[PDB]
Amino acid sequence: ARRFLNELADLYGVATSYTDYKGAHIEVSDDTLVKILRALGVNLDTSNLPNDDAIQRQIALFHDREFTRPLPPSVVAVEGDELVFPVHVHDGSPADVHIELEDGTQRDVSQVENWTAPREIDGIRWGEASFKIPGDLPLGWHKLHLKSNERSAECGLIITPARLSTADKYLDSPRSGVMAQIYSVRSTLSWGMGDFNDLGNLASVVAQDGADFLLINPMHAAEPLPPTEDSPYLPTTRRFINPIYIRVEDIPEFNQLEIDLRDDIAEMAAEFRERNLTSDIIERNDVYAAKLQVLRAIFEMPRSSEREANFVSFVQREGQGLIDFATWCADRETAQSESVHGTEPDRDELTMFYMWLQWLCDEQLAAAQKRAVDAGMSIGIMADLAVGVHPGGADAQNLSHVLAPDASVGAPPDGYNQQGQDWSQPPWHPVRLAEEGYIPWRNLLRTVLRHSGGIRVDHVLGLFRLFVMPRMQSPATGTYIRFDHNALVGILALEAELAGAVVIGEDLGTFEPWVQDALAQRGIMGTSILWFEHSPSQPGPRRQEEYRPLALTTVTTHDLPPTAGYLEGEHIALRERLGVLNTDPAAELAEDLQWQAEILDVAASANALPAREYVGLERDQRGELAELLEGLHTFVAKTPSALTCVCLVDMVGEKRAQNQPGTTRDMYPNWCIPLCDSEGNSVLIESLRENELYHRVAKASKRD
Repeated sequence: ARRFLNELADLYGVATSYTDYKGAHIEVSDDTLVKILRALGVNLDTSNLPNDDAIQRQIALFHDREFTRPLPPSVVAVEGDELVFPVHVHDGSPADVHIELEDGTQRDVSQVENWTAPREIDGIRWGEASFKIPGDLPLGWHKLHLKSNERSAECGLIITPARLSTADKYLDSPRSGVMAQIYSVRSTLSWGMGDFNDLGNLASVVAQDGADFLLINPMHAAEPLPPTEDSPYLPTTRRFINPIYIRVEDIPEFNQLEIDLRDDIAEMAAEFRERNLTSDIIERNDVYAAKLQVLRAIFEMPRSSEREANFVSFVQREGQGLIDFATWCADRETAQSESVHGTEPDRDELTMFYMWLQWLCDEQLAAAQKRAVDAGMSIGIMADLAVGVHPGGADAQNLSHVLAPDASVGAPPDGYNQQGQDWSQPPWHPVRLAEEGYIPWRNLLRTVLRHSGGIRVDHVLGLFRLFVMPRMQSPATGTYIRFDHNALVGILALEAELAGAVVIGEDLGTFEPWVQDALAQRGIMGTSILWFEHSPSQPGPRRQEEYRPLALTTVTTHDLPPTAGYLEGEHIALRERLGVLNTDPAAELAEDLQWQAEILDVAASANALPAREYVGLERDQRGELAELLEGLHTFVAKTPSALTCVCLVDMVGEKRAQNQPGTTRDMYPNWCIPLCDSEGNSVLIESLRENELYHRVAKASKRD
């Protein structure tokens, strides 16, 4: 009887039907419901066919277990709300409740009316009471405490801001920034790929021409030794940072190594440095192995006592999660290596090494943000938060108690993707995460924001719900699981508000009004991408004045070809030569030209380009590359968007896509395309401001 399945699905927030991303109505199969419920910990028959009795028994156990929760898993409230919560105690025993604030201060709650009858459950009579929190608690991470004779309980009480302060700031004073894929941008001294030094250096360069932020790719740690993941969107953790970005020569203890070792290191550096001058695809693995070898040597060097106390202070701040990550790295290194007979690696010393790499990443990122802000950026580095983690990695082990690893995150079928998508990530368990007081979400966010002025949240709908499939199944067999958006969104806002940060939520698909509003009311910005935007009012491209104010607006993204390529049809040419367009190349080119023509006509109505009447012009008759770039940038600049973003790729005439979505690494070198100009020549950070194209695009993007 599906009625009982539906009832059980409802209690666990598992959707029993949905509309797919091509507008079809799907009723989720029984099989999918049972597998997703099991992935959430529900004990249903192993044959994946369960009795109506077994389902009815799990309904009753849910209600019973809810009735015996002494405190809620946790309690999350917006500042000012006198929120009412239930407490359950053995009937006739005390319900002594108080609050302990994050800073150690105690506060009181007040009892309010509760009409629920007591119930007898496993031989004990339980009652319910309601209490109300005060309406004037400060923002932060507090606790509720319950004492009932010798029984006690606690839960998180998390108070979240009504609205991000940066939202009104930028609405009133709109700014521009630059986006760069930092691994692909080299200086003369990079080891073949961009590093934290380059990060700070690049920020200081683009700040001189008016940029107020530098938006970058996710920097989350991947494998602790090569081989390593090219994609920044499948990291091993979303909290810790990838050591591959360390510039070894910037570590103060580097200079304590002996000169002969320094020369050997210089010999390694000089070889990677020649790669900086070529347009050859980026190779992380040998660069990483080489950096790790040198980091092993620097790790032997003794620290001055000020430096030692800094390191100790970092270790103290990061707590157990840092030790768990580092120990997982020590274990993975040990298992991959093949050590000598009679010799063991020292697990604790290895653990310490992986802790110390995180300290380095912290300090090099702090130095980069300090550089950005000292160069005049209002925001600075804007970090990007991937949606999730590799299913076999550090977080998947260390955070297993708050994940549902038998499910896999994805997307339902598309016109574009008829199989849907499987991203492979394990989802948060919606209840267990709340039982842990959302502390894993807090901790990843706080690290991501620590040396940033802003965060871009990939797949922001995931704060509300995720599309999941039983692991290893097709995405057609998936469904939605719902999360407590007040908790996930509220805590994103809280951590961002504490960090003085901007929040941008990638919101490309079109969801329910309530979801949009939940984000907008908190001051979370949307994302508008010129090539995808349609007028709400007219058929055709979005008009200048129709661009949303509470948004980040760009011309392009790291998932499209850069604008020099896109103008020439490279989105269609690249998809065709990879055999990932199955439609007629010529009919698509023609659709592309028509849509570009329409956009250039809207830009001309806004005076951003001359009104040449673009529909009907041949592709090569529309103006020079530089003029089209200037036009599209000016058009975006004079939208009412709080924030606009110039892609670094567009400043130098890059024609190569960084990533072709829906291709794999054997098809194209996704995430490995170094920054080159229109002639296929490498552009170093040192050269950026020598090129006329850079200055034209910068000027065209200026907002005051």
